[PDB]
Amino acid sequence: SRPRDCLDVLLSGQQDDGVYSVFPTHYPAGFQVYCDMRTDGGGWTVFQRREDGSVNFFRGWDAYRDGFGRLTGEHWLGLKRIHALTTQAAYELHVDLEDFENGTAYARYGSFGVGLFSVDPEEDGYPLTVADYSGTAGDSLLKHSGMRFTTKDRDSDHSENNCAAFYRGAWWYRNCHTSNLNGQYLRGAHASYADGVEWSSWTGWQYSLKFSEMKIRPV
Amino acid sequence: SRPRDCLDVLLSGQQDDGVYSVFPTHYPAGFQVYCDMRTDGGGWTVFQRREDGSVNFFRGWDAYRDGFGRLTGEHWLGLKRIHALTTQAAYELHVDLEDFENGTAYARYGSFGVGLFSVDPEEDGYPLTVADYSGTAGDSLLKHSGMRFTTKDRDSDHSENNCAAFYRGAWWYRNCHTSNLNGQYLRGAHASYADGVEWSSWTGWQYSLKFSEMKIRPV
Amino acid sequence: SRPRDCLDVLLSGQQDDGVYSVFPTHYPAGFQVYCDMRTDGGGWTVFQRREDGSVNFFRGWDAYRDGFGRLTGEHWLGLKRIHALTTQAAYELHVDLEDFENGTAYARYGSFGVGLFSVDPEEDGYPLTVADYSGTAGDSLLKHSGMRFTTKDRDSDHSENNCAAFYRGAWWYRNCHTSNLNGQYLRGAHASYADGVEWSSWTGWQYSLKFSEMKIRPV
Amino acid sequence: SRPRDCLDVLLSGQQDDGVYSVFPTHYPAGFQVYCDMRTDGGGWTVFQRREDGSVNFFRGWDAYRDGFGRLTGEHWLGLKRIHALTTQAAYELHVDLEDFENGTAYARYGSFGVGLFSVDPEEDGYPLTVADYSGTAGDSLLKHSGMRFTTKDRDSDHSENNCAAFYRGAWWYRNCHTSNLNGQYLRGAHASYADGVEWSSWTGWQYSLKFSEMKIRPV
Ligand SMILES: *[C@@H]1O[C@H](CO[C@@H]2O[C@@H](C)[C@@H](O)[C@@H](O)[C@@H]2O)[C@@H](O[C@@H]2O[C@H](CO)[C@@H](O)[C@H](O)[C@H]2NC(C)=O)[C@H](O[C@@H]2O[C@@H](C)[C@@H](O)[C@@H](O)[C@@H]2O)[C@H]1NC(C)=O
Ligand SMILES: *[C@@H]1O[C@H](CO[C@@H]2O[C@@H](C)[C@@H](O)[C@@H](O)[C@@H]2O)[C@@H](O[C@@H]2O[C@H](CO)[C@@H](O)[C@H](O)[C@H]2NC(C)=O)[C@H](O[C@@H]2O[C@@H](C)[C@@H](O)[C@@H](O)[C@@H]2O)[C@H]1NC(C)=O
Ligand SMILES: *[C@@H]1O[C@H](CO[C@@H]2O[C@@H](C)[C@@H](O)[C@@H](O)[C@@H]2O)[C@@H](O[C@@H]2O[C@H](CO)[C@@H](O)[C@H](O)[C@H]2NC(C)=O)[C@H](O[C@@H]2O[C@@H](C)[C@@H](O)[C@@H](O)[C@@H]2O)[C@H]1NC(C)=O
Ligand SMILES: *[C@@H]1O[C@H](CO[C@@H]2O[C@@H](C)[C@@H](O)[C@@H](O)[C@@H]2O)[C@@H](O[C@@H]2O[C@H](CO)[C@@H](O)[C@H](O)[C@H]2NC(C)=O)[C@H](O[C@@H]2O[C@@H](C)[C@@H](O)[C@@H](O)[C@@H]2O)[C@H]1NC(C)=O
Ligand SMILES: CC(=O)N[C@@H]1[C@@H](O)[C@H](O)[C@@H](CO)O[C@H]1O
Ligand SMILES: CC(=O)N[C@@H]1[C@@H](O)[C@H](O)[C@@H](CO)O[C@H]1O
Ligand SMILES: CC(=O)N[C@@H]1[C@@H](O)[C@H](O)[C@@H](CO)O[C@H]1O
Ligand SMILES: CC(=O)N[C@@H]1[C@@H](O)[C@H](O)[C@@H](CO)O[C@H]1O
Ligand SMILES: [Ca+2]
Ligand SMILES: [Ca+2]
Ligand SMILES: [Ca+2]
Ligand SMILES: [Ca+2]
Repeated sequence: SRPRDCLDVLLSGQQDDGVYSVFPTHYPAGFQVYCDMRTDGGGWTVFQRREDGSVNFFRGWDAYRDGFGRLTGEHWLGLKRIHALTTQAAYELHVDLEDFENGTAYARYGSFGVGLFSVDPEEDGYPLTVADYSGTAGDSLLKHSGMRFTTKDRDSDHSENNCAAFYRGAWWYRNCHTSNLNGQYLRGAHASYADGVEWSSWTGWQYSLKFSEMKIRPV
Repeated sequence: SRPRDCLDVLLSGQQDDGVYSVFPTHYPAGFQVYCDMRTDGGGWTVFQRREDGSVNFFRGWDAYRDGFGRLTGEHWLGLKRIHALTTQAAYELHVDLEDFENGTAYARYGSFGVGLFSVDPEEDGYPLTVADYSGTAGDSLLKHSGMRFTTKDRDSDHSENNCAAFYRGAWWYRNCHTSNLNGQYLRGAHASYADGVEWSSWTGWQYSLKFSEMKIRPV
Repeated sequence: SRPRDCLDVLLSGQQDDGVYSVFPTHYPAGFQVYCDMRTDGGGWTVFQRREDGSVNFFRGWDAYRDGFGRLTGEHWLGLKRIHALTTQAAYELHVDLEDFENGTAYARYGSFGVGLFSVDPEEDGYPLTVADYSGTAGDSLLKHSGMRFTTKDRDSDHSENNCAAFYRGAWWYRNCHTSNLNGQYLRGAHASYADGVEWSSWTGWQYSLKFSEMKIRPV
Repeated sequence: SRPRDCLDVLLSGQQDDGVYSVFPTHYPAGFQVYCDMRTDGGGWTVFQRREDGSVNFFRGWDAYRDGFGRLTGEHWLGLKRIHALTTQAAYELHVDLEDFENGTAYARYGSFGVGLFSVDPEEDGYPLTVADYSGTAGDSLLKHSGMRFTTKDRDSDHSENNCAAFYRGAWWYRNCHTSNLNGQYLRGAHASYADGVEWSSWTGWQYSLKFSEMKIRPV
């Protein structure tokens, strides 16, 4: 009837990958999401995908809050939706990654949320909660724990510069990053420093990944 | 109780043409619509009517998003409402047309939607999905499939010009149109090129129709 | 549980005059209103009161849309709330009036609504539907039927002037009025022409009433 | 299922202090609050906490309306949420206070609300209802009864000055205050007059408290 996330959709008997309506506790109008019903038994709610560089990710605060792109392709679900999902239960984060040779790796975090205790999560800058790494890609996110979300037009980072302008993305930047999955789609090895779709622990600072998917499931 | 569209209203036992409350999945406050309970067994939700040129259709982005006119007369329901309806199920589109001699034709499309997989359908420009033509008016819409919605103040078309300014309407313009049902109410044959209530496949580029109704029903 | 108006509140077993929560069809968050449980058997939803000139009624479009004052005193409920109430069923309007000698009269209208078929009732200017007068005050509203709502900062009247600026109120002005219950609280007989709390059919153009209440009940 | 406040959460069988979802009558999307399940049997909804001066409370109208800080630390829940809570039932207010020596006192008010009968509580300035004092801190709030909320950028006080600018806080200021719990975190005794976290009846005009919590429970 009113699944709160893709795990409710899966447990209701929908086994196919695709677009479904979900209805978080504090977002009762609901919205549509892409559900991954295959990974480790399925029930993952996607909030980010890169796969071909068809969508501009170098967007400002309003676009990162509200979301952009298409559920069937490259997209960012919107921090207001990711907040609505991650505050309603205890969620884990799965990150799938692919290089241009179709090599793959993943990073799993047993704890993930954005603006979890923020009265105004937008004003508070949708700060990241992340813990408990396992996987094959290595950890490129724990160093971002506690950081606010920074865009080219809204600086809340630990740099004297704007990390988002500098590394051409949008992220929970410190000074500045170990990961940059909202970076420019630079298509593999690049001379420029750390300004592509980067996961430093797997492919370092000068390799823009082919594919990323960031997705959540209740623990 | 809470019909999601005019077909739910009809199947609940309301057989009369008129104004009813509907409550789409992701628009739970609901809104009122004109229901056509006669055409091909009935249950059509109207989202556009022209009949007398009493309402200005040469409106900007905000008016096309939010809707204008009156449900009992000339109106545009609003792309935010048409998105809310067409994302909740698989809908067909019916287009009724009339000339100034009370001649009539129709176009049916077995698939229709706006911003179907858009995370932010407004920013994405409420792009048209349309397929599977049958009817008597000929096809004047399939060539618009995949196009974003363009207004005089928001250009997302495939022209070096603004198609909306140029053809004095608001539509899923390419370069520029085969149909222009939101065009100026020019009252039949006109010298100006393709800037009236046009359905090119039926009455060509220099004839502004008397009546149009665009309406949807689940398949 | 969820009364849609003061008549639902009365029929649920609440007999006392006062402030209650109501939940109109298309305003499901609900809001509070003053219920008149005495007049002609009770169940009237108040949307306007004048009684002492403590509240400024010479307000702009946003205040008339959103409402102002206090439910227990002088107030205007807001055209967005009056629209939400009058579109959910067929309502009658009761107008109670008092002069400074505690003389009283009433006007009843068997049909009343604002923006009844408007797709965007705000843009359409919350046009008045009113019919079927009876009472003791005489008819000072039927001549306003079909008129849009005009404020000092939003002119939709049939005057070359702004009727709202000119008669220091906010109303469904034609050219200009027979009634002006949102006029200045001028306290009885005044030299200035028709710019007080006027009901012309009862006390003419140069008498600002002590008390007005405008209230609705389903028929 | 849908507790309206922390007392519903407690009576549903949740005995632990912490963050819970509540769903007020006229705010059905709901929001999260910190519940005090210990004080005088428990079931208190927190709307204000000071404890360490980590959060700036010298904020404007929008921040006081919308809320700021974190539920687990220093925060202000937002006047739009406090209105939604205090209009749904008859609430009492509990104020806990601590000095820098870990000395403690409390003030209890048997009646508390903000914008209780306001049609537009924001425009009306979220005016305070408070009555019926008991406790150990003395009364520093009854003199504020009937006052609108004043911020540095929105003056509704009884001073020729802006009390909020002058006493570096945000409060239901008269001319100007006996309490200032949204004042600067000045850390105990200060030379400056009445511009810290003040409760004048307990620690006078020149002592900024260590800890304050303002919280409500239905009577
Ligand atoms: C890399 O993988 C791409 C995705 O292919 C799918 O996933 C693979 C892991 C595997 O399961 C495969 O069977 C799947 O089809 C490939 O693109 C796909 O290629 C197939 C033809 O084999 C084509 O029909 C699909 O449409 C296409 N998918 C997409 C999203 O483009 C890549 O294949 C290369 O590029 C293709 C466009 C095609 O030209 C093919 O001949 C190429 O090998 C895989 N390789 C690389 C280096 O990108
Ligand atoms: C064209 O059709 C208009 C709509 O008429 C209705 O639909 C028709 C298909 C048919 O079913 C008819 O019986 C319906 O009444 C006509 O306008 C209507 O005319 C009738 C009188 O016959 C009148 O009472 C209606 O109010 C009127 N409706 C509207 C919406 O105006 C046209 O009739 C012409 O114009 C009329 C205003 C009237 O003056 C009549 O004598 C005219 O023939 C039809 N013809 C044309 C060329 O427009
Ligand atoms: C006009 O009526 C006012 C309202 O009084 C109530 O309604 C009447 C129709 C009647 O049912 C009466 O019993 C009600 O009390 C009067 O004001 C009220 O006066 C009473 C004292 O009789 C007082 O206790 C109320 O608080 C007061 N109400 C309000 C809203 O002010 C008027 O009375 C005059 O003004 C009063 C303030 C008081 O001073 C009294 O002596 C005056 O006669 C009525 N007369 C006029 C000319 O205004
Ligand atoms: C004042 O009280 C602070 C809060 O302590 C808790 O509440 C007390 C009423 C009591 O129930 C106590 O058992 C609780 O722990 C103290 O801070 C706490 O101190 C403890 C060590 O005793 C420490 O483990 C806690 O993390 C700490 N809490 C917080 C919120 O900081 C104050 O203790 C002083 O400051 C501490 C940081 C620590 O250094 C301690 O040695 C100090 O005595 C209490 N005293 C004062 C003057 O502030
Ligand atoms: C992309 C980025 O922030 N890179 C590095 C950071 O990882 C490194 O630890 C630091 C050394 O001081 O220099 C930063 O520029
Ligand atoms: C209204 C409109 O866009 N008309 C035509 C289009 O249908 C035609 O195919 C093209 C030829 O290049 O010229 C455009 O102006
Ligand atoms: C307040 C107002 O509009 N008054 C009158 C109107 O009632 C009258 O019929 C008309 C005569 O032309 O003159 C208007 O000014
Ligand atoms: C902080 C504040 O408003 N303090 C005092 C007030 O309590 C006092 O009664 C008044 C004397 O006139 O002077 C004000 O400044
Ligand atoms: Ca910076
Ligand atoms: Ca163009
Ligand atoms: Ca005018
Ligand atoms: Ca002042």
